[PDB]
Amino acid sequence: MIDKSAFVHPTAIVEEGASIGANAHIGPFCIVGPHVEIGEGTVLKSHVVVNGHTKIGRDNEIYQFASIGEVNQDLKYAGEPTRVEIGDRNRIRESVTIHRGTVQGGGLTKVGSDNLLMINAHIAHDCTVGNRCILANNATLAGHVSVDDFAIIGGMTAVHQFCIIGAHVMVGGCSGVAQDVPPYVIAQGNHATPFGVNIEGLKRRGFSREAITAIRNAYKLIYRSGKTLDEVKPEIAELAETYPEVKAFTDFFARSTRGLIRH
Amino acid sequence: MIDKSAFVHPTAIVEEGASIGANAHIGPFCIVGPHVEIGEGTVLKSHVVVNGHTKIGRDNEIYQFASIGEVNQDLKYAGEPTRVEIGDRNRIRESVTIHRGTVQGGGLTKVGSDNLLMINAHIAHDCTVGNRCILANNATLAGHVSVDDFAIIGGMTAVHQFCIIGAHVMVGGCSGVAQDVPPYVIAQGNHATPFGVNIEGLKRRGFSREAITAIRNAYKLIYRSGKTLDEVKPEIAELAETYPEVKAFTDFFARSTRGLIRH
Amino acid sequence: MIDKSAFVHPTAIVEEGASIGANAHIGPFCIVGPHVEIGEGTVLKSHVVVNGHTKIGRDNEIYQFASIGEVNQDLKYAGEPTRVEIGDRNRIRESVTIHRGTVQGGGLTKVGSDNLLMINAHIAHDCTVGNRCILANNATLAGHVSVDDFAIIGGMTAVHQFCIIGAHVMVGGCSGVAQDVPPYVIAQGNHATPFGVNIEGLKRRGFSREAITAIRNAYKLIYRSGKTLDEVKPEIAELAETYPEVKAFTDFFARSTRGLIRH
Ligand SMILES: CCCCCCCCCCC[C@@H](O)CC(=O)O[C@H]1[C@H](O)[C@@H](CO)O[C@H](OP(=O)(O)OP(=O)(O)OC[C@H]2O[C@@H](n3ccc(=O)[nH]c3=O)[C@H](O)[C@@H]2O)[C@@H]1NC(C)=O
Ligand SMILES: CCCCCCCCCCC[C@@H](O)CC(=O)O[C@H]1[C@H](O)[C@@H](CO)O[C@H](OP(=O)(O)OP(=O)(O)OC[C@H]2O[C@@H](n3ccc(=O)[nH]c3=O)[C@H](O)[C@@H]2O)[C@@H]1NC(C)=O
Ligand SMILES: CCCCCCCCCCC[C@@H](O)CC(=O)O[C@H]1[C@H](O)[C@@H](CO)O[C@H](OP(=O)(O)OP(=O)(O)OC[C@H]2O[C@@H](n3ccc(=O)[nH]c3=O)[C@H](O)[C@@H]2O)[C@@H]1NC(C)=O
Ligand SMILES: COc1cccc(Cl)c1C[C@@H]1COCCN1C(=O)c1cc(-c2cc(C)c(N)cn2)n[nH]1
Ligand SMILES: COc1cccc(Cl)c1C[C@@H]1COCCN1C(=O)c1cc(-c2cc(C)c(N)cn2)n[nH]1
Ligand SMILES: COc1cccc(Cl)c1C[C@@H]1COCCN1C(=O)c1cc(-c2cc(C)c(N)cn2)n[nH]1
Repeated sequence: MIDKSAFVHPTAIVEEGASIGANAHIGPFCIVGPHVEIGEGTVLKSHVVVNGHTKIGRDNEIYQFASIGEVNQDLKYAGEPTRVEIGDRNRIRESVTIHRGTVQGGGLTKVGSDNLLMINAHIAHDCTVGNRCILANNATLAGHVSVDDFAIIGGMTAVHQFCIIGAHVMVGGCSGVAQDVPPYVIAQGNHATPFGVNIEGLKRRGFSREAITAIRNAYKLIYRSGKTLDEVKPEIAELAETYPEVKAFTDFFARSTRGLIRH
Repeated sequence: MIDKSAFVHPTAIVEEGASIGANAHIGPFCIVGPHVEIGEGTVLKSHVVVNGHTKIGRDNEIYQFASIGEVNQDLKYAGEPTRVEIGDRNRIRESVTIHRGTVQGGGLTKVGSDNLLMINAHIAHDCTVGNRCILANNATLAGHVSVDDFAIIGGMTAVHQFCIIGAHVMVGGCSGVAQDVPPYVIAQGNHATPFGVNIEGLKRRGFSREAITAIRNAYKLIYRSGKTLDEVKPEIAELAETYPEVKAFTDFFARSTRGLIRH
Repeated sequence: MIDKSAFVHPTAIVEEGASIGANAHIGPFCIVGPHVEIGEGTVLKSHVVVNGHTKIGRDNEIYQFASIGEVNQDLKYAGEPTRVEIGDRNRIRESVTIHRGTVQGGGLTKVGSDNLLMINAHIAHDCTVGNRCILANNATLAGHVSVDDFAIIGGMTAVHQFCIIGAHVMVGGCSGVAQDVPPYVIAQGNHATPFGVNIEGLKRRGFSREAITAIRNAYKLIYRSGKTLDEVKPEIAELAETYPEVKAFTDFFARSTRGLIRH
């Protein structure tokens, strides 16, 4: 059902079954499939394709030539009715592609809220993007990639399948990420390696001087002490008993499946 | 002529002269020029531009914002009526560009069958793509590039003009290819260098243990023996007298014009 | 006002207020905003979006899925009425994006004349592109970048914010430019470093043997003499008293704010 306060341009094609919220705006030459939900205040500028089982939240801005909900590029996918979920207040720029999940991968591609996805960013099947993230121009996620809250990924950078980009990470431009990046780390290169703690991001986001120091000490345990990860995990858990921000490392280790980026 | 069983969306523009086969589907806001042939069962999802002297085979799927047959980017091109040929059962994803040939280059851009061309892949004027190939997101071919059967090219990778990507090659992501890549080789880096034989691809595609060993021995002749290519060519031809798969090297050497990628 | 000799396709949307010059051509499914000026002979092929306060000159060719004048990607931008200016005889290929300026950056994104902007090139807010430039596929400028006359930027290359690409520069493909590139230099790598003088470009563009030698001597002063830039600046000014082409270095030094690319 199309809310009476929504605008649908006469040249747009909204298929019966689509749900369009109050004060949404569907611009010229858009296509919206029958299983799409578009939340209140969301704008599709023009020439946008949204299809599949796809739920989009409120106050998003989706620009021309973006493709949301489309068939993914996994050769294992065979047309099953998988899903895309997108949250609120995202800016989804020209030519961005966000593909539906695969049965094998859990069936869901998810994007949170307040993200900036720049021109031609790619979010593959079964990815999970959190909140307040930035993907710069042409940043490309392979299938099953996680991008955690506040992480930023620079222009022209690609991330290999299943990798985790931890919270508050900064991945430089022109990089290739082949393994998991722990929270709070700067990564860059091809393949990307660690380059210290994203101190400036943490400072701007309200982290205390004590928390940043504890995070830097956790980084040194991982990358400078010379100990194995298994030896380091209890020491990081010990540090998190005083500095709760360090618990992000613990939670990340439990999810990591590709090993950490290394020098 | 438009076959009576083809579907042409009321908002699509199919110019008189275009040939549309049985059970083809031209989606909304597509444009199909007067010299285009579209084979049986081929689907243009929406917002596709196909123009020029362009013949497309059967059962292809061409996604939104793709541009097929368009004027190429060679400054030497001046509007001559050159051609594009595309075979069967290709999946041509969002924003892919396939440009027409140049008179100087032979007049033809050719793509075979069963290929996967991912988001924003680029096939320049006078390229030749074989069968069962994959170009990952943003993979970019300069003019006159050959991509032989079963070769795969990773995300964000670019190939310099006139290079040959041999059969069953794997080119890693985030690479720049500046010379010719012999069949069966793994290449990666900027500039790309050889990294052994694509053993896993050959195994999955039915190559025998004996054939793979012979191919690996041919690789060692080229890259490990320390002999010159001219010295190695007869030894590889000798090996191909027993192992016919090795003949692919011989055929590749006759076409190569930029020298081989090297350590 | 739309000139009586301009063609506007029935499916295009040209908003009242737009100015369309003689013998211009607005193709199907284009959108042209009320503050756009399109000069005589300019062609929008199809599926082009032009909006914002945007002035486009004569005899340009703008291809499908390009976005010209759009809101930029700077988080500091808040909708102010900034501008785009584009000159004459540019070829602006599929999926190119040219974004409007920011108040903080001077309010203007500017492109000159006779440029080739290949598929998915990006010109960010407040950039300045001169005349006779080439941006190859996926070449990406961050905000505030200058690309001076005759410079060429290879495929997949990105330029960090505020950098200057000097006149007659050649930046290789697959590169990342993080600092300023003096006129006449070849740059490549990640990060890009200098690789001599773009002698072949200068030769083709009519530079004398004496001018090229003087330019090469200026390059050696900067990169081989071992002197500091401040020591070298007067020696280059001294050389320009005889060879006026060397004055380009002087003018570039006065604009440079990020230091020069270095070995
Ligand atoms: C420096 C890092 C650069 C990273 C660059 C990343 C660019 C990503 C672009 C976006 C892609 C995304 O939209 C889709 C995606 O990631 O899908 C894949 C899916 O996430 C995965 C897991 O579920 O499965 C698939 O990838 P795999 O590599 O695991 O697939 P595969 O085993 O079928 O191999 C794919 C092809 O490579 C061939 N191959 C594989 C291994 C090898 O050693 N040699 C070889 O030739 C193989 O024959 C086949 O043709 C999926 N692919 C395909 C083509 O099906
Ligand atoms: C690590 C590897 C990275 C690879 C990146 C590849 C990215 C490819 C993107 C797709 C491009 C494809 O669609 C079109 C294409 O490849 O066309 C060219 C055509 O395949 C070729 C042969 O037929 O001829 C042309 O390339 P060339 O390099 O041979 O052309 P040219 O000699 O005219 O030089 C082009 C520009 O570079 C300048 N130049 C050249 C050499 C030099 O040393 N310095 C210099 O400035 C020269 O002045 C001119 O402005 C063609 N170009 C142009 C712009 O006309
Ligand atoms: C090897 C080189 C690779 C180069 C790759 C270039 C790819 C360019 C793609 C085109 C982008 C272009 O269209 C827009 C652009 O360049 O805008 C920016 C604008 O030119 C700039 C100046 O005016 O200002 C902004 O860039 P800055 O980096 O200066 O912005 P910022 O300080 O707000 O930081 C942006 C994000 O990075 C985070 N950050 C910053 C620094 C740091 O150390 N850690 C960190 O996490 C910070 O929290 C924030 O979320 C602007 N960005 C944003 C996102 O607002
Ligand atoms: C550092 O800034 C980053 C880093 C990661 C993500 C994001 Cl979003 C940004 C914001 C910037 C500016 O806003 C547009 C997007 N940006 C970029 O993609 C980006 C990357 C680089 C860069 C520079 C250097 C010297 C190195 N070694 C690596 N990368 N320069 N610009
Ligand atoms: C290896 O997988 C390849 C290689 C070539 C072509 C293709 Cl099609 C693929 C399939 C994958 C997954 O399906 C989407 C497309 N893919 C990619 O582009 C790709 C490249 C890389 C990669 C990883 C490493 C560690 C290195 N050193 C280089 N490249 N990871 N993913
Ligand atoms: C050298 O040619 C350049 C360089 C800069 C800009 C432009 Cl426009 C061109 C024209 C070419 C051909 O016309 C399409 C665009 N081209 C490219 O982007 C491009 C870059 C490279 C390349 C090759 C090598 C060996 C290295 N080390 C770096 N880059 N090969 N092709």
